[PDB]
This record gives sequence, structure tokens and C-alpha cells, in this order.
Amino acid sequence: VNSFSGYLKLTDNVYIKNADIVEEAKKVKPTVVVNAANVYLKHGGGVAGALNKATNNAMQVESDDYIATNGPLKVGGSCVLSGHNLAKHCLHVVGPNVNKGEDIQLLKSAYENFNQHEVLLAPLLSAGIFGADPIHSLRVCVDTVRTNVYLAVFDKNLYDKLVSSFL
Ligand SMILES: O=C(O)CN1C(=O)c2ccccc2C1=O
Repeated sequence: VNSFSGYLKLTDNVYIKNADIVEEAKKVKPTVVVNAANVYLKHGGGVAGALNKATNNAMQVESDDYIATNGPLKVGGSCVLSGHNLAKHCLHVVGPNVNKGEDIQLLKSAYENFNQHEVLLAPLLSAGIFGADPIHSLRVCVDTVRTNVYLAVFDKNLYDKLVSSFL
């Protein structure tokens, strides 16, 4: 048993809810929240900007030190940093950004990072402002992630469409 509430069960391991991931993280305090990061860990908008704002910019301060030491992530890659006030850990995962011209085939590699964690609260990778088709992102998630993932879908209209169209 875990603390996640009100999710629709899609598969053995994938659950989904219409939720603000910031509000969900604040309520659940999961072991792992996933950030929709870029390779620079520059948390300006979407989930990253919202998560970072909720940490009072502490996520960005920690991230800048990480990049100064290690250099940028890879598209498809990840790093584990603090979850600050939102979670034990934040798994920063870089899905391909279609609005920057990145290979959508990298989305499966991005989701493979989730398999290193038994349970995660996460957004749909490459969805929202990263420009991918969220229906596709959900299909790759279901077909890639084997650990237990709780997906927060910000947009109520997209949530309804993802559930209704799910195979
Ligand atoms: O719902 C989310 O989680 C991510 N996401 C989208 O994929 C999307 C598409 C069109 C309008 C708003 C949004 C949005 O927020």
C-alpha cells in the first residue's frame, strides 16, 4: 500500500490523475518526484518552473551547482537531486523537446530512467511545452516503465482525452 489517492489504474503499474504535480507532491511527499528537466537544469516553465517556484528557487540553486560540477545532462538522461520541500528526491529527466528538434525516439530512453525507482510521482515526459503528442507519451510510458508510476496530468481536458483514448 502507498499514499497516492484518486488515481485511475491504467495497467498493473501505471496510474493517472488530473492534478497539479506541485500540489500532489506537497500533499503526498513521495520518495521520488520526476521533473521535466532540460539538459541545463534551467527550470523556467512547465513542470520545472512550477516545481522550482514551489522550492523558493532552492531547486535551481542546487541544479546550478550540479551543472557547474558535472556539465549538462544528455537528452534521454537523468540525475537524482534533492526533492526539497516536495519529495525525498527529485529525478530530473530530460525528454526530447520537439520544439527544439530533438529525436522523439529518445522518449523511450527518457522513461527507462524511471525503472531505477520503485515508485514515482511524474508528469508525462515530453508533454506540455516540450511539444510531443501526450497520447504517444502515455503509450511509451506504459510500454517502458515497469516500476509503479503515478502520472499527474495538469490539463483537465487532456486528462479526459488520455483516459477516453487509452488502449
Ligand atoms: O497536461 C499536462 O500535464 C501537460 N500538458 C499538455 O500536454 C498540454 C497540451 C495542451 C494544453 C496544455 C497542456 C499541458 O499541460
